[PDB]
Amino acid sequence: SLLEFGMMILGETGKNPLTSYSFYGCYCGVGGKGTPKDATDRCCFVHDCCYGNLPDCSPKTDRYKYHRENGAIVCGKGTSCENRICECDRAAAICFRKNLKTYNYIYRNYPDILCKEESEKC
Amino acid sequence: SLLEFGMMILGETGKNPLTSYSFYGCYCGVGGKGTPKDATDRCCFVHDCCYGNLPDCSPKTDRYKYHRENGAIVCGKGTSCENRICECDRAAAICFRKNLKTYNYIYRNYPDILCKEESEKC
Repeated sequence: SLLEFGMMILGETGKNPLTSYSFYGCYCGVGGKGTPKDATDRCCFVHDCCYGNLPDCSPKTDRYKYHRENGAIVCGKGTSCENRICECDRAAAICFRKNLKTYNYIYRNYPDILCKEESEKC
Repeated sequence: SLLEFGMMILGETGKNPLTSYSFYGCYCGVGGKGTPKDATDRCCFVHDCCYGNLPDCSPKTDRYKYHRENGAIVCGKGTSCENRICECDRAAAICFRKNLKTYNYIYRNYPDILCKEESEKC
């Protein structure tokens, strides 16, 4: 669920997701459209796609367990939905971490009106 | 949404909600029933009630903003749903903080089969 996702982002990036990953670019936040602005933004696009591919599940609300093994996120053994939701979240948290090096504060609060390109298909 | 709720619990208690508040007692976790075991557990019962009183809203998934003023949680100015959802979450995070003094690890992983009393009404 989004509870686990927030904690995973914090744990993997060191950043509060509410201040770094909730109103960023065209995709990191509510209502994604247009072309992702950069690699971080593309992480959000891909995560949206990953959730959209699970119409048989409830990715935002289905709780799951995870832990770490040798510093890395390992999803718990849950239902098939929990497993797939957890892997979406894990991939995104890792993506954010790998792309910290090009994170740009200038894309915070980027207005959706300028996300004006034909929205990328998953 | 649950993303903000997790961050609020962490910020107010200092504890990871996934390890302290996700499988505790009869109510802190999935599927609440029976009598709350203690004050912390009752926080979870009350939060469940608070969400249940918002059938016109989507408390687990509707994102909202909050910040702090003089160290205390202040909900952002959002829709009426966002405002009410945020206040449910704020009350619960504060409740957990106020009741840290009686938190008991013995109630972690408490089995739902023993939450066997007629479930308390909101």
